[PDB]
Amino acid sequence: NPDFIEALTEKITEEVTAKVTEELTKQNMEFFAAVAKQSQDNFDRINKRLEERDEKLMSTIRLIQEQ
Amino acid sequence: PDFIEALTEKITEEVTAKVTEELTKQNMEFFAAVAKQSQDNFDRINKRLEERDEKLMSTIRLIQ
Amino acid sequence: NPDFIEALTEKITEEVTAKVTEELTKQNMEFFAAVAKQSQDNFDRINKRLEERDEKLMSTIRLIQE
Amino acid sequence: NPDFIEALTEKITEEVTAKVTEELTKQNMEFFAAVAKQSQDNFDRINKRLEERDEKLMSTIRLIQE
Repeated sequence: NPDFIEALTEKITEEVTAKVTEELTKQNMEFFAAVAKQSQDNFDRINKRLEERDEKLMSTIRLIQEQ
Repeated sequence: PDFIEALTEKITEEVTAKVTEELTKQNMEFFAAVAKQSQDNFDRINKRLEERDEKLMSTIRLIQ
Repeated sequence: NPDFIEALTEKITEEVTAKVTEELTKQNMEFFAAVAKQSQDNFDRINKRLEERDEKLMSTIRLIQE
Repeated sequence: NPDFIEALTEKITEEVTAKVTEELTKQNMEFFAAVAKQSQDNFDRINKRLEERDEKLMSTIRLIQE
């Protein structure tokens, strides 16, 4: 019967699909989390740069003024 | 053979067609999200640099 | 017998794999190429905007002087 | 022949799954690495620009007004 062929194929297609897409999902999650981490670390580094720069600037403005 | 040929060709097309599709669909959704957090990140930086430069100048002028 | 099963299995396995990877590769090529253009485009914006704020800045430090 | 069909069904599913997962894994590592490096190369890009910006802005104010 082509019913038996259709059926056996779909069983195999489903199992292979399920277990392939499950693994590729887990790998994509891990990559998403790690890129976010990367992004925050990047933002934090930048916001420190701005803090130091704003401070050094205001310090220098202050020294100009006191003259 | 007619059977084994039929089953073999069937399994191959079917697994290939459906795996490609399911990963593709899944990729479109991932590549969309990764591009958004990417642009969100740029929007974040931009807005922060805009604001701090505006505060720098408004400082400078106002103090001098 | 098993050799035959084993042979059908290596054939199916390789036909599928080659087709799937040849697909997820071409896909990853597009996305890579697109995140690069987005990355550079976003760099060009931030740079212009810094130029514009350096000009405003010099204009200001030029007036404070006058 | 149930034993033959069974035998063939098991091996195809194990092997196709094993072979595909492994290739995509391999493709993904190579692929993820290149997103991640392009990403940090872009962040470095911004950083060295802000370092140089802030440094020039600093030098101007001190040279002009101090």
